[PDB]
Amino acid sequence: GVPTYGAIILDETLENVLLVQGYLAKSGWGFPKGKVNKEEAPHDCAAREVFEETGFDIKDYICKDDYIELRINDQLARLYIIPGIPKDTKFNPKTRREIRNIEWFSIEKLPCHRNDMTPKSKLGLAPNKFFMAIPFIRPLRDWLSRRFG
Repeated sequence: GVPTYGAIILDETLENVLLVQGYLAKSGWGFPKGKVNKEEAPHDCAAREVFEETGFDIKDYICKDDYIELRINDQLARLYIIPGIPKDTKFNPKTRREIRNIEWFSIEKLPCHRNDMTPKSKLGLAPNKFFMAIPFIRPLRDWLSRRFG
């Protein structure tokens, strides 16, 4: 796939993260991110996608070596970690045609896996509105413990 770049924005307490909710196939909650354009650098793509989806500009805050990157089904998604953004920041997407809503969520309350259906003796996973965020949650928590104690 084309790589995607974006951000994990945290508040001043490091307790909350900013998620966005899209439409249709993207109808659940996920970190702001999107596909890189031809010849666009990773940090520029992350700032662009984040400003398109949240109206907040991360460019002055990106730290080149501070990110979580996952390869999911042969596509790479890298999210730059952006701590310390106040909880009272006004966030507004570019177009409501793409983003339904933008909210802070408690990190300790977010799931880091979907639940099975072993109660129903059925294979697979139960739906979860955080499905797009979930893969990053445990790596984030581990990253925060390592890089803040």
